[PDB]
Amino acid sequence: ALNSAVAAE
Amino acid sequence: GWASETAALSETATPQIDRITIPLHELAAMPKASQRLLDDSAFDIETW
Amino acid sequence: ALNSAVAAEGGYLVDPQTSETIRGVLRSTASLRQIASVVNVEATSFDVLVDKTDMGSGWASETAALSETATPQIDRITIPLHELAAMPKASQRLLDDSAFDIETWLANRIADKFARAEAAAFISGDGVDKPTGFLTKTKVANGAWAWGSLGYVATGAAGDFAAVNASDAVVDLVYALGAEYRANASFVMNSKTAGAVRKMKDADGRFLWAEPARLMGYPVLIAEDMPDIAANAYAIAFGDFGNGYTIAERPDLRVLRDPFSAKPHVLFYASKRVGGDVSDFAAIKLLKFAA
Amino acid sequence: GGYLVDPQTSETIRGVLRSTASLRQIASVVNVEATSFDVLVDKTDMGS
Amino acid sequence: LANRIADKFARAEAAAFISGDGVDKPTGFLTKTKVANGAWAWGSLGYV
Amino acid sequence: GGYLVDPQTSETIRGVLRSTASLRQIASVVNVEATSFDVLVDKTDMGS
Repeated sequence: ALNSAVAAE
Repeated sequence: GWASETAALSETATPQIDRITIPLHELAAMPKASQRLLDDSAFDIETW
Repeated sequence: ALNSAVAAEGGYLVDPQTSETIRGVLRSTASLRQIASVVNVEATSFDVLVDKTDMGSGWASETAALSETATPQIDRITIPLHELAAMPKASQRLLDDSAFDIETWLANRIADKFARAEAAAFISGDGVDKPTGFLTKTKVANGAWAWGSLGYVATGAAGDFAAVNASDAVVDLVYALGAEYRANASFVMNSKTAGAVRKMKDADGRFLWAEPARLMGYPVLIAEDMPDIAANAYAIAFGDFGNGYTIAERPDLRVLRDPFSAKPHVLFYASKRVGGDVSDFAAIKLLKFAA
Repeated sequence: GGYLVDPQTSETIRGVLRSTASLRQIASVVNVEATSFDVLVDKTDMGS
Repeated sequence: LANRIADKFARAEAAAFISGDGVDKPTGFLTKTKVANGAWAWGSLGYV
Repeated sequence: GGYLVDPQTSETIRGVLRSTASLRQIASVVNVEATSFDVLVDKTDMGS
């Protein structure tokens, strides 16, 4: 539910 | 946090997410049954 | 429009379907909330009023001139009713483009984290900004039991259970708790204590203990916040928590989305407020491994 | 603002819950508005 | 007080139902001149 | 018995009273929806 730039987060 | 009334709450952790891909393969069998059998073999061979 | 295995020759049209609901790892919900006294309270505190004594009766004679008798003395225990707040940061680019309902997924997941995080405070929590668990309530050995304390019985050998008569420290813990409280009582353990209890066996290799995951007929709450079998640890508790432990709370989870402080982020501030300590000190006994 | 916080008391005054296993639930409980109750048993039986 | 007196009475009569003597209280079944079983009479309770 | 007495809390909480004589009732009050208000006065009079 964190940023949409790294896949895992 | 179990935050206080004067806590001024900071950022908390966020759950990191994993995608697992089911490739969804197929499974095929091809039996060969005879036309004379299917016409003359009163058991329903198609649904059998 | 060739095969669906190599990307260039007709393999980019394959469009994998995502799940309906975003799943997660499933952690322990055995949280002691389902066996204690849950009270809705919209205040700063909740004040239970218990009786630490009883009256006196007479068996009056025919001509006796019956005098005064006792009258129970009253103790007020103050639930502090603290709060439990989490504020995860979520991106506005994610929330508009991440077609799963992320608001209700965080409203499920923060509530799961709160129902798991208050289970630590209900067992081993201290006084500061959190409910005081029943382990941190100044235990005094059973038999010299005063009111301001919880009773424990000791097993014998220092690390493990008793050496000869093991499983006898469990049964006098059971029958040292009172006949009325054992009508609906329960063990509370963690899983690597329950495994050690199940690994106990007789002289011939057969394990002596024959959903509720019950032991000696009484239910067992497999917690995850109780201490393991240490030198002076209290790994097993037993009691009627419906009379013993009072949980004071509000049955809602307050969500405040904040697109304003962290400006390209959404920053869901979620909080529930919950409190609670023991209400009846006679209703919980503990198993110390000391001597 | 700490004097405005009014700690809510309990609904019903609780108590230590002492033993109710009292043999009244297993015996013959008889209502009687008198001074004394006289049961009449048979200490022997008949012959056939 | 009417609930607490009732609880105290339902608990205090349990002592008289079991081990009470004759004086102003019910005589419990333990105080009934126990005579060993086999040599059992009607005016006594048996034991092994 | 002194624990269960619970005093009342004076349903409307009051404060110290301050005077509301504020010169609005003798001066002229103009509703203004702008950043500023002007007046146009006459510092002199005409001639004859």
